[PDB]
Amino acid sequence: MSKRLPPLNALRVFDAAARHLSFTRAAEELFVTQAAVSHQIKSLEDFLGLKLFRRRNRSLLLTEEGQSYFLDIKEIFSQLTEATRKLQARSA
DNA sequence: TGCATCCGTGAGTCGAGGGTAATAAGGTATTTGCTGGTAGAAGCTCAACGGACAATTTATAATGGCTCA
Repeated sequence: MSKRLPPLNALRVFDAAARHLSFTRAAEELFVTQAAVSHQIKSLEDFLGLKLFRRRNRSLLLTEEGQSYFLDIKEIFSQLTEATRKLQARSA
């Protein structure tokens, strides 16, 4: 069974969506456009089947459907960036 | 002109078992000839690496809606 992992892009914008509280401001930190955020939520939804946020006026709140899947994203990028540091540091 | 004398001929499809034997010497030395064995060519063959192209992703461009005070 081929292990269909989540896309390499939807995960990082998902962490900055909660911190920045705004989707437009979530794109300036990742030097991308705001339209790229909505492109990747659907592809990752194929595995989840749960909606990631609940709409609020001029605000972004947390829903339990996507909340379970927040807790298994923020540690992936932490260690891989650490991983980049280790080879780079030992190379020097 | 008569005499032995020699030389081919004398059917054919079919079946079954189907092949045997009187006998003969030992040396020497030299020479030839093959046969596996073991090393060289040589001849692949699987396993890693370098250099163009296209199905698939992504992000970039708008576009048109869903929301409170």
